[PDB]
Formats: sequence, C-alpha cells, structure tokens
Amino acid sequence: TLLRMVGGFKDQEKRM
Amino acid sequence: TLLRMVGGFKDQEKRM
Repeated sequence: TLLRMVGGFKDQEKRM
Repeated sequence: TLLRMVGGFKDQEKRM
C-alpha cells in the first residue's frame, strides 16, 4: 500500500 | 510509522 501511495505521490511531484 | 508519515505527506501534496 505504501508503494502504491508513494508511486502516486511521485507521479504528482513529477507533474509539478 | 513510515506508512502514517507518507500518508500525511501524500494528503499534504494532494492538498497543494
């Protein structure tokens, strides 16, 4: 679950 | 503990 959450956060950070 | 911290960080990132 942490891996999925961190992947989403990393995608969001890369978008910004 | 890392899961709780990362969840908080993800909530903060989603807020911004």
